[PDB]
Amino acid sequence: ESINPWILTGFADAEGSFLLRIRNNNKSSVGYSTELGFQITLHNKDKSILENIQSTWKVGVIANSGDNAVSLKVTRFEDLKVIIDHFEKYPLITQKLGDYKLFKQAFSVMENKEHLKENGIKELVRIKAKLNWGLTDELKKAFPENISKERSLINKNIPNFKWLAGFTSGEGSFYVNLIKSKSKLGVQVQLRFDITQHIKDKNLMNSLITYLGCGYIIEYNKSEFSWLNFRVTKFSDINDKIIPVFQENTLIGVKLEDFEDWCKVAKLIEEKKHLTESGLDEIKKIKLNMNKGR
DNA sequence: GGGTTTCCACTTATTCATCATTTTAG
DNA sequence: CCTAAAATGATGAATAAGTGGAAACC
Ligand SMILES: [Ca+2]
Ligand SMILES: [Ca+2]
Ligand SMILES: [Cl-]
Repeated sequence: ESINPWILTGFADAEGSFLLRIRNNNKSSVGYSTELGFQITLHNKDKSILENIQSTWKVGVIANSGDNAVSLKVTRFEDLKVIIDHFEKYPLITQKLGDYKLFKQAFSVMENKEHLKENGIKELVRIKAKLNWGLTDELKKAFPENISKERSLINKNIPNFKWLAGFTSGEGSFYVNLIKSKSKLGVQVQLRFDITQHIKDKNLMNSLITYLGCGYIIEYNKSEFSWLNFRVTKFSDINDKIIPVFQENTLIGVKLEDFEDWCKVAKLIEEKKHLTESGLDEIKKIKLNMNKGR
């Protein structure tokens, strides 16, 4: 089941990461060795996702990242041409696009073997200064005259539902909310669909309302950090707008199981079973084995 | 063969995913 | 009164991003 290209790009927009290493080295002529590529680090439970991407691209290496995480790292230079070809045809739409554009400029440098010359390294430092978290303190000290062009902010729209499926497979969450009460059955079942993302992509998060015709944005905070949360709680919207989208565009990873259990609860709610004692017991049993409970 | 590339074990701060009670809407 | 929907209030950790060391390679 080779992963769909757009589903792969949506997943890369969520958990992808481009890397450009500029390491001190005595065994190098210009006194610096480099390493370029793209990586994905997931929990061990979704190692199959990495194995599928590796098999779909016929590129990349897989290794453990601790006792609870796996990573797909592709740094073989000629193998980076598969990455560029994919993202040229199926482009990223988050701020990570700016990181991919720098990753390409770095590829063009190393393809010419300029990274072996001094000016090539000065150019790669130029590019790395705007990539991800920027230059290290050691590099800043080694390149005090470094001057990089301004990095313009990204703003792209959701291309199709395949991308949304891939992005939701990484950032999404399907939740069965058991609103306790001193009522008849004592519990009100409420399905919830959440997508979380940093505020730096507020435009993309805000567009979800019009793209899916439902939901609302909630601003969250934690320490000095903050992020947005696209949420859907109206059952009719969940049953008619959210569920049909991810059934026609299949999710990947373990979250597909949580989505399938999520849909079974929707079927019982649609049939008014959530208002009966036995039906409520089934909703609970389903919730026990979802998400962290699986 | 020696500079360079590639792999592999390993680390870390926070943006994620996931959590649930309380309140309001209809 | 009864049920649905939203608002409120919360945090552990799977992420994104990075690093050390050296075998593989051309
Ligand atoms: Ca992300
Ligand atoms: Ca994820
Ligand atoms: Cl549309």
